[PDB]
Amino acid sequence: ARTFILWLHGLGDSGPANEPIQTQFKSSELSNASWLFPSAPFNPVTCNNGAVMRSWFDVPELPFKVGSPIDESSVLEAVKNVHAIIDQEIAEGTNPENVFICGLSQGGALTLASVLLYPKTLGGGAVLSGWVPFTSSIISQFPEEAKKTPILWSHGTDDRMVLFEAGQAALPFLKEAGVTCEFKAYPGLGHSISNKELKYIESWIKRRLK
Repeated sequence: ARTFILWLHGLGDSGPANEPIQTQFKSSELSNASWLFPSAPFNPVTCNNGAVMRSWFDVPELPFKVGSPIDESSVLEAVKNVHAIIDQEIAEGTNPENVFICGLSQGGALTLASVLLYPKTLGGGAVLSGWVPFTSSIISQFPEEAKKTPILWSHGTDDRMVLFEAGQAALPFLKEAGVTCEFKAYPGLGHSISNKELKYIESWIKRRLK
């Protein structure tokens, strides 16, 4: 069956820069999968004093701590673009439970928002070193089926760009929302992707495909 993996890059990065990630998923189950690595528009970014770069949504403050300010309206605009991608792939014949959304840092925050607001259950959302980009006021708007999408959250314990504490803060948020989240901490890892972290995501996607 057709598998679709949408990967969302982090702040200032691009889709093509991250496309080689797919070569790290060498299993026969995942080499069949269709990948998409979109690029965020060029936007001013508040944490960089308005400097323009590829950015999914405005980031008021980086490093991101528990309690850091967020721009909820801007995240919700970015979710619309992600949802258009997902809608198209499903309409073209892909089973929603074969759709996986992954992302790093800003892209992980967007992954979380996009999955939890999508009207259908998806295969899963993999957050790498992200943060929760809205407050608990949004939970009432999570569609019924979205709460059944599993989340795998990966975070380095030594991350000082998006504090590990901010990644841990997603867990009581997801529990309040009724969402199942596996949290995988990576000791000594900072704000980057490790191969062992990607290998675990692959195993998790394979298990979800069942």
